[PDB]
Amino acid sequence: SELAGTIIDGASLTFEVLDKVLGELGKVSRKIAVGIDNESGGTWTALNAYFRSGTTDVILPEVVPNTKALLYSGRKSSGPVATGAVAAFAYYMSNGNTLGVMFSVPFDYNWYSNWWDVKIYPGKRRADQGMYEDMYYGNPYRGDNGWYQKNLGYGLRMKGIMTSAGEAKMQIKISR
Repeated sequence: SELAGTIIDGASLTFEVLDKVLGELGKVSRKIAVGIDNESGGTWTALNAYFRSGTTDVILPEVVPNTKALLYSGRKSSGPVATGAVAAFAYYMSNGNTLGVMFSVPFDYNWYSNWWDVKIYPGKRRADQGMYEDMYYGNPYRGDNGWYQKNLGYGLRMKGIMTSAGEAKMQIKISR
């Protein structure tokens, strides 16, 4: 039972599916369910991922169809006691770029903030701690409730939603 519900059309795969799946598939005490919607224009082929706290089995599917959404799972490092949910992954676009998604959920939110960003490298690029922390400081977003995001280069726009509720979900959809 991994925190991967369904990957059906984004019209059905929404924030609500992420809130519910945490209770349905709920691996350990602190669980992470995110919902990215691929509408950038092309099938997303998995290349590589980098998990530091959200340590899981599988998150990068072989190929993802466009105009649709997907789910990610992750559970803590030690299991019962550890950091909330921290990981970064990347997706190969058929247009000739690499969508590098970044997500960080600490545990001492009382002091340390939880910045989150998304960029698209101009070619086949990995996701590692250097590239994570190098772009982390670039978009100081803690997940403002409602719908909050940044504009992307190359003529693109990604849309996202998170909240400071502590154990909240993460949903990001590309909207041209």
